[PDB]
Amino acid sequence: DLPAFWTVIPAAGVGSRMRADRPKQYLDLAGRTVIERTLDCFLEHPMLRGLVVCLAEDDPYWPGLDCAASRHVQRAAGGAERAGSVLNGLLRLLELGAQADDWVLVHDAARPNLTRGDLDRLLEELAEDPVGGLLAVPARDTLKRSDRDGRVSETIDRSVVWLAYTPQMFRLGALHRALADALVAGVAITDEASAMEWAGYAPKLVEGRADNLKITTPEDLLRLQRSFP
Amino acid sequence: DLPAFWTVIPAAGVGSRMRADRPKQYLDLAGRTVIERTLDCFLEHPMLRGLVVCLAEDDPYWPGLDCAASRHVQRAAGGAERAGSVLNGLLRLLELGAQADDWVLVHDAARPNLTRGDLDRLLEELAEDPVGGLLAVPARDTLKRSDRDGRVSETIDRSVVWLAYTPQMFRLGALHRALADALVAGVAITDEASAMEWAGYAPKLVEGRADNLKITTPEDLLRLQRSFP
Ligand SMILES: COC(=O)C[C@H]1c2cccnc2C(=O)N1C
Ligand SMILES: COC(=O)C[C@H]1c2cccnc2C(=O)N1C
Repeated sequence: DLPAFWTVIPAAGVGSRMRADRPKQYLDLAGRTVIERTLDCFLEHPMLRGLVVCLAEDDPYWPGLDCAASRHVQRAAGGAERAGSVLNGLLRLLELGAQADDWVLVHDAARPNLTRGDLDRLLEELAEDPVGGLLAVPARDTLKRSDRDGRVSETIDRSVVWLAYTPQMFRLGALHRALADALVAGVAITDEASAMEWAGYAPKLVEGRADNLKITTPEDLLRLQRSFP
Repeated sequence: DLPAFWTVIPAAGVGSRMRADRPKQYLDLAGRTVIERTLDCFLEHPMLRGLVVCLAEDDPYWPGLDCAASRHVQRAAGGAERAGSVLNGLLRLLELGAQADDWVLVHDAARPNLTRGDLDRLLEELAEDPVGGLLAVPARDTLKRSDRDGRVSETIDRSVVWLAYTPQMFRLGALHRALADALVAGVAITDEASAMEWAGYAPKLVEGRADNLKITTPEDLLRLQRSFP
């Protein structure tokens, strides 16, 4: 009994001009764009109520993709920052019949290697949580704290340190209020969990796979080019 | 005026039996083993006084490599843990004429992408430092601290968090005493910097390139397979 959920993929900030240095979400990953493979991670899930991609209105790459003509993929307008784009995605879900108590998953457009196991694991562990949570991976590299002169002040106990991944799973109404209030407050919002944390909540960490990586350099594609199929 | 230095490559812990799942230092990286490309990062440096690789006495892969028959590559016996193997490397340097005040660089055998720029940068910034230091990279992923129930207690300020890389550069005599004393003390030694930290010193962080990665999975090879030449 996995819970029903909506999905928001923030994918705005793309200029109106096509560039040789393409946005990472439109790079080729074994014959398909990154973002097309990212949507593949959700679109077939039986509990998906609907998916919204947040895009710049003048995105020049999106209208060429198959998913741009799919009724299973809704569209929302990008914001001034990622939080505002996520916010617009929430508003789009509200037009599509979403309820304040419905679960929403926000996921990076450049994380195309999300396995069904991780997705279902996140869904089952948080289904009856009062706030929600996020996929995350234990820190494996040795972590040093820097003093003001650039010298090691301490080696951080990485046994309690987790790298924050996506999807991040929260209730629609609460995430809507956290994001909206944190924006007007001037909070430096990174991910959705950072907004819930500012609003006073403690998101649950759900352990995922480390190879659910975000494509931040074209070099990161090379790690994934043998991961499909 | 870059300082003269010795190099220690800890590369022991290899069983006597060849295995299909080879040690990472013996995997192929564009036609050469990882460790052969790692040695390439130091062997031609004009200020290198000598290089010691720490190896299991019964290492079945090493005698097949070109560098196993190179007079420019010295050999030391592996220890019970990495620290002990590094320690044995220091003892080998002392037999080769090394002085207590000589700089020593310890580097991971599975970091074959160390560029000459990083190496020279480390050498010039620490040449007149009282203790030494290490290459390191700023943390770029969002970092969450976990409470005892697996919920986020805080988002760590990653502006002060650095991932510890190699080489790590310290004086021979001091590193010898730190490692020896920390072993008998029972300290959980990770890298050489962790031993200097326990001995009371604050290593200087020197910023390096992020793609000086350690090969921990065969997937990590894919990121580097286009990096040579
Ligand atoms: C430089 O591009 C980004 O940072 C992308 C980011 C962004 C910026 C501004 C508005 N919306 C967004 C959005 O959805 N993102 C995923
Ligand atoms: C599982 O292999 C390792 O952890 C490798 C490690 C090690 C272990 C035991 C003794 N010496 C060493 C050494 O030099 N290392 C680099």
